[PDB]
Amino acid sequence: KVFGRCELAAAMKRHGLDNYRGYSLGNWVCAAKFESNFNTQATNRNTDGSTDYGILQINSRWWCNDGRTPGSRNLCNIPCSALLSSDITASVNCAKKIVSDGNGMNAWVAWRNRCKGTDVQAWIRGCRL
Ligand SMILES: [Au+]
Ligand SMILES: [Au+]
Ligand SMILES: [Au+]
Ligand code: NA
Repeated sequence: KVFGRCELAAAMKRHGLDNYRGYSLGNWVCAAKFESNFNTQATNRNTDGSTDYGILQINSRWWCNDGRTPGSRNLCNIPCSALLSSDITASVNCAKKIVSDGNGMNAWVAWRNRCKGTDVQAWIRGCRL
């Protein structure tokens, strides 16, 4: 599923991300944009052999089991395949654990480089929420 901007903002808002650990909805939507281009099916291999999965590009090194990332954790207790659903529940619920980690949204390289300290509110303007 490739979500529209306001469509993802609404779905993220429902699943409890709006100002979750202090990050406004616009951060999460900006994060999704630059991580996955709003595509629930997005996969990208990292240089270390791990893979990032789904709309928020959750990494196999720590958070999910994909059965080809040796010596890695599954801190969200899920198959990485669950993160590629058109239903974002699992991605959202695993992102909540990630962002609570104590590094906050800095764990998303695209958020830090492209969203952090920008006008993230632009990512929800004109959306009904
Ligand atoms: Au959720
Ligand atoms: Au994020
Ligand atoms: Au959803
Ligand atoms: Na893993």
